[PDB]
Amino acid sequence: KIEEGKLVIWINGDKGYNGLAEVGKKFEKDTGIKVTVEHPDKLEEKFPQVAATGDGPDIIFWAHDRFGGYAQSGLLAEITPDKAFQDKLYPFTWDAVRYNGKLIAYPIAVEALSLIYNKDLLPNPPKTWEEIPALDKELKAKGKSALMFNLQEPYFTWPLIAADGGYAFKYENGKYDIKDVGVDNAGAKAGLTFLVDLIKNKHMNADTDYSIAEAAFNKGETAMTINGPWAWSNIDTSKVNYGVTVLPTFKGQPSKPFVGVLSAGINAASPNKELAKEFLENYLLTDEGLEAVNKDKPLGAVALKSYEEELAKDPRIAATMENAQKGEIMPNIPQMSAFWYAVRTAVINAASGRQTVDAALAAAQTNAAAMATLEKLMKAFESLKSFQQQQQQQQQPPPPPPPPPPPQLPQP
Amino acid sequence: KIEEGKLVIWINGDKGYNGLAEVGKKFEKDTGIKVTVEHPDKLEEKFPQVAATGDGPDIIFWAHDRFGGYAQSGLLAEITPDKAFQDKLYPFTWDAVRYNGKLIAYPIAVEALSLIYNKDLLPNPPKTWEEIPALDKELKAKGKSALMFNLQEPYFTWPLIAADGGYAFKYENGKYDIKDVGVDNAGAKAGLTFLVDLIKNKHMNADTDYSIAEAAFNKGETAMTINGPWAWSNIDTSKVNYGVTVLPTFKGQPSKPFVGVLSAGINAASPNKELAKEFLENYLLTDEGLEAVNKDKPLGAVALKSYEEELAKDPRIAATMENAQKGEIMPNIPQMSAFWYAVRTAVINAASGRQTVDAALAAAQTNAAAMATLEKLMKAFESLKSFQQQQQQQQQQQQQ
Amino acid sequence: KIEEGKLVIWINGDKGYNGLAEVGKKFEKDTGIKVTVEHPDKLEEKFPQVAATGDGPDIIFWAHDRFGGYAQSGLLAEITPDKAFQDKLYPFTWDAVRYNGKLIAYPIAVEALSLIYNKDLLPNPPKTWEEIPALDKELKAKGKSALMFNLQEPYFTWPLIAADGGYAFKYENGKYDIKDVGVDNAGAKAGLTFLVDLIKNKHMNADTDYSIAEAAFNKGETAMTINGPWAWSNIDTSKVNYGVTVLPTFKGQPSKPFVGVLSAGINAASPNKELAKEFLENYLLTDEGLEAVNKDKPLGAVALKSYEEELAKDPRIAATMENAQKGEIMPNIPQMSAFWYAVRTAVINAASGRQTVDAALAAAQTNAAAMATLEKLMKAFESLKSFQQQ
Ligand SMILES: [Ca+2]
Ligand SMILES: [Ca+2]
Ligand SMILES: [Ca+2]
Ligand SMILES: [Ca+2]
Ligand SMILES: [Ca+2]
Ligand SMILES: [Ca+2]
Ligand SMILES: [Zn+2]
Ligand SMILES: [Zn+2]
Ligand SMILES: [Zn+2]
Ligand SMILES: [Zn+2]
Ligand SMILES: [Zn+2]
Ligand SMILES: [Zn+2]
Repeated sequence: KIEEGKLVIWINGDKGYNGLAEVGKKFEKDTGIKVTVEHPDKLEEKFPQVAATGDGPDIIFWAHDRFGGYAQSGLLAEITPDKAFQDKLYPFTWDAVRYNGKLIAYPIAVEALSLIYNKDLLPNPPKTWEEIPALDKELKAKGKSALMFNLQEPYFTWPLIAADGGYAFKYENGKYDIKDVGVDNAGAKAGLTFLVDLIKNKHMNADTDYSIAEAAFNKGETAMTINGPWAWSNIDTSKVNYGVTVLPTFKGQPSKPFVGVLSAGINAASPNKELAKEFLENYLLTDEGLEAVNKDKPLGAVALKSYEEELAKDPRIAATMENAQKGEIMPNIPQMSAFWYAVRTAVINAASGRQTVDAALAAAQTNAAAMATLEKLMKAFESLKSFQQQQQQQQQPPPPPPPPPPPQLPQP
Repeated sequence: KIEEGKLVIWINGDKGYNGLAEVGKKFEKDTGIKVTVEHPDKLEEKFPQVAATGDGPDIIFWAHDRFGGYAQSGLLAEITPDKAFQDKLYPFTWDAVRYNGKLIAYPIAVEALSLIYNKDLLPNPPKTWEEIPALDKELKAKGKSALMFNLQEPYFTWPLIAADGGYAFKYENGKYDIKDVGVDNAGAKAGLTFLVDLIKNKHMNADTDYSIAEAAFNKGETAMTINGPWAWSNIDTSKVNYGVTVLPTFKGQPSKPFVGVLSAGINAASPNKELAKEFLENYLLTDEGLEAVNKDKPLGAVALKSYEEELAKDPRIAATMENAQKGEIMPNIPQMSAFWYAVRTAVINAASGRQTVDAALAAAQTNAAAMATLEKLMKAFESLKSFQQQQQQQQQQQQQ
Repeated sequence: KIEEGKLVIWINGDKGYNGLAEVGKKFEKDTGIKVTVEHPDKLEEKFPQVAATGDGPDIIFWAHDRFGGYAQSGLLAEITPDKAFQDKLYPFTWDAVRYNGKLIAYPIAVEALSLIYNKDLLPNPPKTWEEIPALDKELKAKGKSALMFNLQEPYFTWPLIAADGGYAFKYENGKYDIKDVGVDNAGAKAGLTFLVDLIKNKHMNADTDYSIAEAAFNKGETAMTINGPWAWSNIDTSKVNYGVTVLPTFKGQPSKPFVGVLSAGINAASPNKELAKEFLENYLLTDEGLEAVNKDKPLGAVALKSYEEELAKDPRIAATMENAQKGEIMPNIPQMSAFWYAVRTAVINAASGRQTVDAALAAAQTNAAAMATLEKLMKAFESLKSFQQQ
């Protein structure tokens, strides 16, 4: 059982669930139908469990990439807008919501890293990456630095690498290319080279993590950081005089950061397929639907053009969206996890001297590719161990030289 | 014994081997050549060991699907009939015996599932699936259900899943796009959904199997069942007045049942290749040859067009042919082993509430691909270890 | 080590590093840039350890076959000899030094198996495989056999199996289609059928390894052997009147040896990529350059035309080049190892009578396309669980 004649929605408790419920109210008052919004724990964990017995929420709200696996398990119902409607959203957000060519979620809001500079010690920010070292001569010479951001994690380093032509997978004709990794090429190489050069030239540090990186900007210690929206509130506290903007060009190229997208999926097991659509198209994805949620907890930049323009009047929001256009969507496939991991150790070793640029990046391509094949066999092993006859664990691994065979046979 | 100079044939007990032994006789007149016929045991299991070391029969009769295995391993000789012999048989039986384009065996009998119904409870078969819920009440109102058959096995339940777009792997060119599985499409989805309803609406029981369903039908308890021509003999015995017909359409579409073709192949090792060809092409696949084998043990439909027409005079045989002319030829590849269990699972989850249709069905495809490539890599690794110690124990140790 | 404004070269201990060293002495004269030839142990093992931290020599000498792996690990630089200079080397050698479009090395020398025959027993060697049974029972009449060579290793047997149509992987674009394995076809089937026929008519023995074969020939027991230029020095010592010639044809088709190439590669981490190529293009890959190296030890046949034509005045060397020209350049890809032992097993079972040609030949294909991706999963385990954690 799910509902029937009523809507039950799921959204992460950290979001504007209060503001959303009031749209469910405007909706009960317009159609006479009850909207119950819920905020459970590990819902992104619980969902695939219950949705799979035919249960859970009618609608679900989450970052888009987690949906790849949902839509894969066949958990999301394919959605049905007219062309006239899709024209109301920045068209690239539509890219964030398709799988084997099928649209599977409504895209709510948009996340991306931007460039954050302390307006006090840097009134004008660098328009390109290549200025930053030479500018360090200035700032290091008043006992300050020019830039500091997390180096322990690829998500942060990736906008530079990708800039010159680097890329995860070839998204092309509404479809990803799982052989075409693009992390070995010309652009990724020069990208990671620059990044390592700075850590050799001593413009940066390789044990720079999150705690370490964030602090320094918050204490007017470095002029710039790279980070996304989720970070604002803490700079706000610090009292540090700040601004937010486009990412500096590298080799005349825009930096290409990874875009995450809040999305609204419809449970494939929902009786109320028609109502939910109705709620999302006609009530939520409206200026007052979004302005509503946004009031409870701000959304970053929004998907709806109309409301983006009204919201864009924040220089900080303006940047977030501008960068998010200049960026690449983040893939919702299985393969993505392996990539992350391989590129982590790529940059760890390259920046630690451990390995050269040209070699480590090539390793990530081949080292991360050998895992995608390994990950599906691991799922094949547990399915042949399952039955083969929400706790819940979980023998797990490891494998090696195990079986097994099959059964017997019928006949007569 | 590498055969040599004479013809030895393998084949199975459940077949008319004496009627074939009689074809070995007639042949022996005009060439003088002696055809022995052995009906050994698990000769789908002996043949790959005997013919590993150049031995076994010159020829083997078995179902086509097993031959892709033989054929793959390199065990069967590519055969060469001309244009003119080829048109003696339903061209569709030909794609049943191609491996990577090469014709590789001889087509004999054709096997498909059929609609089997009690003319006494029900005078008239439904051309349609949609109307089965309706029929059930008419019948259950007189202490009788409309339709019962094995729900546990995917091979029985496949035809409705297949009906509207479903397929194991895609065929395009005498070859099988193994990356083109289609149990996730809407067709499969629709068909599975429909069956699942029939179960939840108590028009059917999920614990229904071959035993129960064959029995219920044979005790005049359910107006209909789905079975193949193997079970015809029990229904005669039941003294139930049965008839057999084409399977019901779904969404206007014919049911798509898995086809099996009885097939004869030539040991890639056989010294007697020219011999065997003349025997089958000129003595067996003649109206009289099949007759003999059939008069011994019946064959169901046969690929030989002209004796096939004489057999359609039995209405039951006529519909086995109709059911199969519309069916999905059963694949002979490795990823078929895989595909069965994945579907066996999905269908059972879907029938039990365990999972939803879209889900249960959006797994097998992923599980089969992973289960197949798992099967192909683990047993090659096992064959690597097997012949590694078989070449070191008696060969490397032999020196002791 | 690691380098910086001077050159350092590695090349295996058993080669003309002295000639090579004395080219350094010439180069250093017109430049003032010191070259250093070192030949450390297991250098094909160590180089990928140290090229991987931005270290090792500036330039590396080893057979093209191991360079696949280096380039694939991003370890060597791309090389850009202009079109005029590629023209100086035999065109087909350039194929041995290309990896996914990229030119990754300079060919030097060429190696391949050849027919070595005893002149005293065999004034004139056969052009044909098929007449060897004739030849053998002509010879068994004087207690001598026609041919003995290494049957336990595919490298030696392949040239026959390949002769009528076999191939490892398909090549037709500086790229090796690895789903296209050609060990399952008519050519190779028959090519194996014949070899196996020889063995079961006693016209040849099943257990013939390398030594048995070297001995048999080196003590004039057998008229012919198949071997490469490495065997030569011992048939000098064995004092046998001997000839190195073209391999016999089969079903009218050139026998197809596997071709190996000594190649010179630049560390992608090398700070002197310019000099490196100036050295190689203007000092080493010149008559005098090779002449010198070739003097310390013979290179065999050489990838450079002009000086190749000088060495081809020696019939043995010329026959190496012609066999080389009719053979299969060796795949440098990873699926090549997987190729090897599978064909090693195919033969050993077909030749043992344990399996038919067709069964064994098809079984190798299952192993070739399975052990190749199993090695990819091997790297997915070790080089991940180790450096990953932990
Ligand atoms: Ca609840
Ligand atoms: Ca087994
Ligand atoms: Ca069955
Ligand atoms: Ca017998
Ligand atoms: Ca008749
Ligand atoms: Ca040194
Ligand atoms: Zn909560
Ligand atoms: Zn600097
Ligand atoms: Zn307003
Ligand atoms: Zn009903
Ligand atoms: Zn040494
Ligand atoms: Zn003979």
